[PDB]
Amino acid sequence: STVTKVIHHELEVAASADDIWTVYSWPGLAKHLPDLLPGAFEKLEIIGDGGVGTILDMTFVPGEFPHEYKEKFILVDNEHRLKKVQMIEGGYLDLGVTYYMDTIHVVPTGKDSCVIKSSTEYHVKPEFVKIVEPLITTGPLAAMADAISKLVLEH
Ligand SMILES: COc1ccc(CCNCCc2ccc(O)c(O)c2)cc1
Repeated sequence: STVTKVIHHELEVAASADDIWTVYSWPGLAKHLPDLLPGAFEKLEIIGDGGVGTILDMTFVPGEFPHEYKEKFILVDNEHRLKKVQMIEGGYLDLGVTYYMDTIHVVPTGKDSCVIKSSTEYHVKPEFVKIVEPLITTGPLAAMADAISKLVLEH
């Protein structure tokens, strides 16, 4: 057995869903993640063209937990503006977690408005629930949402 946990974040953004989705689905996004989020990375290696199936090997500078993990783009759905990115090696998988999936859904609210609905689902062995609970937060998805919003809006 494992236990399933799901955590959620929303950001309202004063830009269209189309504009926001342009950035989340840009095939160059992975390779530019260090520009988008400066000072995070020690190393970033990308296998793939940025579309579905791309693997990102991410190593973070000392003092960051986790230190390294591999991520894979599982879904990049233009019709529903839905992105799924799986932690496939390392990271929380070395802390009793057997499944880790980030979902990002860009939902239109108005002509020039949308909500970025980010969530994390993980499956954890029961004896590890207490250990991973404070470590797995929406922090990284909220950081990405904040930075994408700012990149679209700010002049
Ligand atoms: C420094 O920036 C980071 C951004 C996000 C994370 C969490 C893992 N990423 C989950 C969603 C995601 C990851 C990579 C992508 O290229 C992407 O488009 C979407 C880590 C670091």
